[PDB]
Amino acid sequence: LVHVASVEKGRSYEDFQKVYNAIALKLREDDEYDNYIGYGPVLVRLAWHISGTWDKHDNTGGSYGGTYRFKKEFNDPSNAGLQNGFKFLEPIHKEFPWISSGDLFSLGGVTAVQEMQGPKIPWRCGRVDTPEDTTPDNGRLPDADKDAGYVRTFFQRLNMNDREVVALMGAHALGKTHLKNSGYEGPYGAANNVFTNEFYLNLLNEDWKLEKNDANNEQWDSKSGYMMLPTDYSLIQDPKYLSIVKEYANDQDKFFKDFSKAFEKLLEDGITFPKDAPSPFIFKTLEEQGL
Ligand code: HEM
Ligand SMILES: [Cl-]
Repeated sequence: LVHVASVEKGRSYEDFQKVYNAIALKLREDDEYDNYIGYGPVLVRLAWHISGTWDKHDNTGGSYGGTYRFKKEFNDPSNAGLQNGFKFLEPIHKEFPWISSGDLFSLGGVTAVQEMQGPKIPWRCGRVDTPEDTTPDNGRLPDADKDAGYVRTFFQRLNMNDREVVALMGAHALGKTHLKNSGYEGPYGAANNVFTNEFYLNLLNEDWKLEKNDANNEQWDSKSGYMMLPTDYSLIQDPKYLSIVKEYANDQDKFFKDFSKAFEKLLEDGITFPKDAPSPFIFKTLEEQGL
């Protein structure tokens, strides 16, 4: 299975900046979503979910084909709640119908991060929509009621090492859990929508209490009102993970650099970029364009 990246016919950087801008402006506008959290978080999650289906063994799944658009993927239980990000993007696609789905779903995540004050994430276009037959079966996304070994093992399917995993998990500083979606609840709410190394600090500084929730699942609850899933908590239980955690808790810059690299990698897994492909683009935020 090879997936070669094919630039949307005749588009350039400028073309893509526009899609970005549209997503950005819309994020700014629809600030009421989820109790005023905005769509930032959910978009980040969607980008990760259409990408985390990848299997480095046979090259199946991954962001390339925009298969989330099909029923099977779309109705994946692990995807509960993503439907809101999709609906957010809909009108956007309608405006720029030439962009492929995989490119749009992924760009939304990049836009989200950057507009949430995260680091710049270089991005490459060229994902091509593939047929319904290429939709991976459900079951490839990770479970949350596990530990460090599970996490480690899981992520290896995606080619990510310890550092990548930890860097990537720091996205958990964002948004919140919704009982109806996953069987988890909180935080008690706050929720944040600014991208910082807060996840790490919370993990190291709070006094976590293990509790069972209304859905009968365990979660770590803090007095201050925060929450952490078992997989999240596991980062402090594993010796190797813990020191990285500590490192990020101490240096937001390091965190940002590493997150950027891992996120792009995650979004590019399984794709083959021809030699003549354009380099990755770094989009300007609204603010940088005075918009
Ligand atoms: C072991 C790995 C992971 C597990 C099991 C997992 C699980 C979860 C769960 C259960 C939710 C809450 C769903 C809800 O009820 O709406 C969630 C929230 C979300 N996750 Fe993850 N996640 C992990 C990795 C990721 C990574 C790698 C990212 C992206 C880099 C991500 C970003 C998010 C974001 C931004 C939210 C907040 C969504 C919102 O506010 O609607 N998580 N994650
Ligand atoms: Cl997630």
